[PDB]
Amino acid sequence: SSSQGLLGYYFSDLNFQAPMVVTSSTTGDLSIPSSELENIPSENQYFQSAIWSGFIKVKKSDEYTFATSADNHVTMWVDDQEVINSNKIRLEKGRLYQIKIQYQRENPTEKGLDFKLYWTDSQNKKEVISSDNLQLPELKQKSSVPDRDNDGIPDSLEVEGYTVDVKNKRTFLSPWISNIHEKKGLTKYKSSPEKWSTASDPYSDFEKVTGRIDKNVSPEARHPLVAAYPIVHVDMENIILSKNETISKNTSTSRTHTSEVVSAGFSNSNSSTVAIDHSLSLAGGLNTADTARLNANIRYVNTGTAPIYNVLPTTSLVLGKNQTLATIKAKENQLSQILAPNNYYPSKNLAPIALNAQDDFSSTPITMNYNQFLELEKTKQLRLDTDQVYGNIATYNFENGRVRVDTGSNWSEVLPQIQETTARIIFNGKDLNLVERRIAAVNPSTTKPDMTLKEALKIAFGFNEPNGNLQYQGKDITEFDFNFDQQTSQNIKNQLAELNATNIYTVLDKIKLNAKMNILIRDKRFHYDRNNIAVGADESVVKEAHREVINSSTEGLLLNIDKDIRKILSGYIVEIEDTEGLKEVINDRYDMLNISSLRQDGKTFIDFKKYNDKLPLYISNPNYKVNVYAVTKENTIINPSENGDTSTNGIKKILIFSKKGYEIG
Ligand SMILES: [Ca+2]
Ligand SMILES: [Ca+2]
Repeated sequence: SSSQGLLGYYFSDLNFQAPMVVTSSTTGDLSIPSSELENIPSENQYFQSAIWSGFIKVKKSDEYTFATSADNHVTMWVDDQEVINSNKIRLEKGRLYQIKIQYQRENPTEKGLDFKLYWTDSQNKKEVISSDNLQLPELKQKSSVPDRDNDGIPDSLEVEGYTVDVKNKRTFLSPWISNIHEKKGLTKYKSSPEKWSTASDPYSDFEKVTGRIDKNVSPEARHPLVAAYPIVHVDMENIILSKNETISKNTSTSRTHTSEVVSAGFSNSNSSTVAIDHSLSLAGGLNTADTARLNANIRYVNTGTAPIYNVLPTTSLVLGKNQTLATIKAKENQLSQILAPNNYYPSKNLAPIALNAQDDFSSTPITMNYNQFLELEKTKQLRLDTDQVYGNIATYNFENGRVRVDTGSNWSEVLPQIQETTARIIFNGKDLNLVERRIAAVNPSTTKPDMTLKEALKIAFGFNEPNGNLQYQGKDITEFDFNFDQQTSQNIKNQLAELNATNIYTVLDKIKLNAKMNILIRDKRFHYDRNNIAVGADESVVKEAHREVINSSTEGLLLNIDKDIRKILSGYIVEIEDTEGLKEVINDRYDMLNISSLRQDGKTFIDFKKYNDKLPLYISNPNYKVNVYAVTKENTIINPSENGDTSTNGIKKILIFSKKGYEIG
């Protein structure tokens, strides 16, 4: 508990107008050595005034006399009862007494401040007040030292710009100073002087930048304009079907975002889609009055910016458009760990959660009638709808200076405000998964910081401009498309008009965000479905992606393929073409295309043996060709056609390799 003591404001001017340093002292020693004033301009290092605030707490009732290093330039009050300008004052045990210390000094010939706070009890024991008796003011939001929102940062600094510099034992909040601060690698902040939390979340602007916050809040959300909140969906890893009173397959799940009509949506609901493996795992009985049972392994996923402690959200497992087959619930207050941002529950190094645990004989079975099982087979897809019922928030406590789960703070009270006051940006550049972030933005309809689209991209997703050109990890911003909801689209379209700009990438630094916008940014190389899941890529892109052939034989192809490309590929078709042009498909079945696998070295191996009776391809003549085709997710057939055809005939495939027997060797 290091944020113990009084909160001090140090001004360079004589009448509390130019805040230079805002920081806390641990004990009665309120001194700031010039040694730690490096980032402050030489002249402003001469503090002409200062104000301290907090509370005093005594373990045993008694009468005290307060004094300071310079009683002549000070005015202190205890409970608004003026003590210095100095008589004894009684303080009962178990009571917090508010302190306010004022200090003015016109003639600083010295830099920094040497100023201590003392007190003497009834016996004549005089000593600098200990950390044990001091505590910061309750800088929490108010019911319905210029600090309109009570977060602790002066209104002027929030509006003008400020930064924080961690000294050896303290963190100094200071106004932004370009020449000094920029080249020191410090971040310039600007927050609303009217909002305790500028992004409307449970942590204040001061708590965020000063580090008086949950260790699990994402680094980017420690910025007062970036919202810190959980975002959870369920990830099904595998499933097993059985006849009620066996089909065991791997599943791929993707968090989703539904577009309307082409145009991103307004939904702030969680949901994921599961695709069950359609390929043979082994090889290969139900009637109209049987029932099948479903079990599966799952993990909760937090892709947001704040953790969860005592309530996992509820989820509906859905078949088709709206046939709920189960309601998945976790036990409130019985979590075995927290669900951290950019993390899982349970953690990936631990076993996943079974819907019906081997343990639990009393778990509700997930049942399907005969028609349902047919529907599931027909689609081989499931949906997981999850509510936004998170629990209590681990908040910072000024009394003890520790972060703890607060039973009085609840996410449900927070989410609506965050959603109404910020701009949403969903970006998939990291690994093609949809990642959502919310940035504080003004309701067009004079307090909040203006926010440009470029800056949002920088503080929320970590984009940068090494030469003034915005990029996300070496990838130019033009490699990503911008999609908006209808309203936002017209808004942006209008902004362009006033700028006489016809292109967005050209004026990103000048497009301003407003609260309630919905912006979707996706990698341009891929095909997306209505859920915004990457389901394909142009033939040209795919062909190009298979150019790096490290090896080829009658046994298989070894290649280097982009991780994002491999994600949109469902399978490969192997074929031998004779000198006549006639073909022979080796793995001639819609469920036998699962011949690719990633190696430890990250190289892809396409296995010719798998579906060739574990024997290497037999190329009767070296003038014969081996063609290998790639099938993408969106073109994947998962059942026999409607007659009964199970061949690869009719499958939209992309030629990605073709060489003669002698070229392959
Ligand atoms: Ca403030
Ligand atoms: Ca504020």
